[PDB]
Amino acid sequence: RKFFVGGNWKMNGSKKENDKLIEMLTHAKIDPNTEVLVAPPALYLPSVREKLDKRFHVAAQNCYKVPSGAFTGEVSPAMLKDVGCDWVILGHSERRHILLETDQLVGEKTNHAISAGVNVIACIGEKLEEREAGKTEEVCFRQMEAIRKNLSAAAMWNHIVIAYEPVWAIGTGKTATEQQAQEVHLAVRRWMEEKVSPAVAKSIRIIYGGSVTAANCRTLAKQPDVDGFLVGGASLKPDFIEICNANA
Amino acid sequence: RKFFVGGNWKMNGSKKENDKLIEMLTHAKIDPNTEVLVAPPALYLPSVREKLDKRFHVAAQNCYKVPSGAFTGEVSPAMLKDVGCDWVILGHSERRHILLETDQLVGEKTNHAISAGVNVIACIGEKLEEREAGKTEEVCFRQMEAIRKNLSAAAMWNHIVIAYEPVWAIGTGKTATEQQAQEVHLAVRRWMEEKVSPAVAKSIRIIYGGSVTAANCRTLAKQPDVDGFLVGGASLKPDFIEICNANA
Repeated sequence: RKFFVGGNWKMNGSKKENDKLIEMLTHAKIDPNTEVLVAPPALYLPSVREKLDKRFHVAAQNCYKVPSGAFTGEVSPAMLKDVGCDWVILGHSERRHILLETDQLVGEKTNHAISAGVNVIACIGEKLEEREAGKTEEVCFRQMEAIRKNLSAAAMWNHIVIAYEPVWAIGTGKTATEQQAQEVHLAVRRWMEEKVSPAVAKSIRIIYGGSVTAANCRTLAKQPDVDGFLVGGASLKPDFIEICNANA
Repeated sequence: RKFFVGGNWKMNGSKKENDKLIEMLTHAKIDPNTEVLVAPPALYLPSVREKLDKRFHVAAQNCYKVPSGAFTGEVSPAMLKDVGCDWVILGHSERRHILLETDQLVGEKTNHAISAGVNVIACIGEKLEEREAGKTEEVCFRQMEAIRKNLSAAAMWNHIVIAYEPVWAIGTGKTATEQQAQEVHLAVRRWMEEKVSPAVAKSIRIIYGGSVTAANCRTLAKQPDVDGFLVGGASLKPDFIEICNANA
C-alpha cells in the first residue's frame, strides 16, 4: 500500500500564507513513493491547484451530493473537477459533530463524488462517551456501513482512503497512543475484509487522523495497519515535510 | 431607500457558464439607481469578483463566525475580504432547514461578518405549518431577535439587508401574492421601529425572496415596504436584467 499523507488546512488560509505553504511544498525534498495531498479552504482551491505541481493532490474540505441545485452555500464534485481538483475530504469529525452531518449524508456524498471522478478521504471515529461504553468498533462500523450501503459499484473502493479520527482525544485531555491507533486500524481493515473483500482490505489505505506531529509521526507510521496521516495544525508549518517523510 | 436586487446562483456554476453570466451583466442596460449583487459558489468567488466591475457586489453564499480555526469545510469573513468580496448571504432557508443552521448561529455569523467589514443579506421566513398555525410574526420576530441580540451595536444594522423568504410557498403548491409580501415586510419594518429605532426602520432595505419572475417583479416592486429582491433561478437567465429594472 502506498503511504499517503494529507494536510487538512481547515479554516486557515490567505493569498499570502497560501503562497508561503506552496513555496515550502515546491522546494521540499519528499520521499517519491509517498502520496501527498493538501486541502485548502474552498475560495482558494482554484488558485492553489494552479500554483502547485500535480505531484501534490489538492482536495476540497467538503462537497455536496448532486451536481447542481437549490443548495445555497454548497459546492458539487462537478465544480471541483471544473477547477482541476479531484479529491475531497468527507465526514470529518468537525462536519459530523459541529455541523451535524449524518452517517447517511456522508455515504451519499461519497458515492456521488466518486461517480463524478473525485476521490474521497472518508473520515470515521468515535467520541469519548462512545469509547467509554465499549462502542469504538460499533460506531466505526456503523459509519463504514453507511458508506458501503450507498456505493453504486464495487470499484468505488479503489477511490477511497479511510481516515480514523480519535474524536475522544480532541479537547478531552485524553491522548491516543500509536498502539491504540493500530488496534482500531486493524479492526477497520478486518471489517473491510469481512464486509467487502480480502482483496480490497489488503489494498485500501487507512490513515490516522488524530494528533500528528514531527515528534510522533515515525512511531505511528511504523504500525502495520497505519498507511499515512490526515494532518491538522502541523500541515500549516514546515513540520509537514518531516511528517511526509515519516515512512522513509 | 435604494432599490436592491441580489442574484443567488445557489449551487450552480462553472467557468464557462459564469463567463456567460458575467458578459450578460457587463453589457446589460440596468437602472443606475439599483444596487445589484450576485452570489456565486465559493470556488468561483475570487474569479467572479476579478471579472465583474465594482458597480456589482459579489457575495458569498455562506460564511462562519470566527476568522480562522478548526472548522473543516467552512470559510471566514477575513477570507472573503482577502479575495475582494464584502458581502455574504446568511440564514438562507436552505441553510436553516436542510443544513440545520440555528437562529443563534445565524446571529453569531451576522455579527462577526459585519465586524470584519462584510455586509450581510440576512434571511428570515416561516414554513407552511408555521403559517397555517398563525405563527408568521412569531417565527420572523424570533429569527430577527436572534440577530439583534448578537449584534455589537445598533449601527451594525446599517450593514444589513433583510430578505423575507416565504418558505411556506417554496415547493408546497401554495403561492404568495404581492399583498401577502407587503403585509410581512410591513410587520418586519414595524418590529425594527419598535425594537431598534425608527431611523434604522426607515432606512433598512427589506427585500423579497419568494418566486420572482420577469412577469411579477414590477407588481412586487411597487409595494411600499418591498425594497428589492433576492432572486433564485431567474438570476441565471437574461430575465435577471428585467428584474433588476423592476423599480424603473
